[PDB]
Amino acid sequence: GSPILPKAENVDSICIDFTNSIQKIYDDSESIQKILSEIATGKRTEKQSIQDYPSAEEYGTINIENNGGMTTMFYYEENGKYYIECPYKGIYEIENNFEDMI
Repeated sequence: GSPILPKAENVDSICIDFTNSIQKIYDDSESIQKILSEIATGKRTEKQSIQDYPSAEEYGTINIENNGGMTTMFYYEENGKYYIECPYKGIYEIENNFEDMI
């Protein structure tokens, strides 16, 4: 069962400040749509995200700017799995890395 993302075609841009000093902006159709695949691969599971931030300290910063609003979110590795932040549906356990797949 996937996340409920915005559309692709209503995304104004997506900004990803990486963990390092570099940032990439996904403003092409193909750049956005690729993200909206691998960001939808994981399972937030039936848990409760009673949080609004990660508990890692090393992560990238993401803004999906869409319809002039955004979904802010953050991703990280913990204990050997990777994870994606969100409100009450943000415990997306994935078994693969984010940054190598973008």
